Amino acid sequence: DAVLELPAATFDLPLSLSGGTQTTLRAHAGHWLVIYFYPKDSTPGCTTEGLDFNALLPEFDKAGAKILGVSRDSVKSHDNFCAKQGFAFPLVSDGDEALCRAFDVIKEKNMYGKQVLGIERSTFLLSPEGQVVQAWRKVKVAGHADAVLAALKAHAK
Ligand code: NA
Ligand code: NA
Repeated sequence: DAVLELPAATFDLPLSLSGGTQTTLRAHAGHWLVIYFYPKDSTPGCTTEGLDFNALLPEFDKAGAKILGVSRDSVKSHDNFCAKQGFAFPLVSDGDEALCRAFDVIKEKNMYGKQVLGIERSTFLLSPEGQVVQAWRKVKVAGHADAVLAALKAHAK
């Protein structure tokens, strides 16, 4: 059922959250987890994606699922983004890109005559036993949160 195998150490990585606490993926054992990676706090597309998930939070709750957004911005940046937008789910400050590399979302592009790395907008659904059962890569924001919710409902049944 897994579409991606993560290094075992990934599940014990301490993930710094908005609000000043930490979590780990293993700490989410027992419920579904949506992990959405986005390139940058407080941009038009990334704000749209976060607000879309936030608007659907009660529907994710009805499945007992939790959501985590992830970028490499600082905790302070995440706190400001969460406060301004009213997000009711946490953002991971993956400043060292450890979680991003585990999910293989750091992608290289030949541009400006160089090799340029960056976060590719991507989302994953993690089962209550920690298996990555669905992945979306190179995500277009429009319709995405709705599609993730629909897939979660399909898997959780
Ligand atoms: Na950290
Ligand atoms: Na989980």
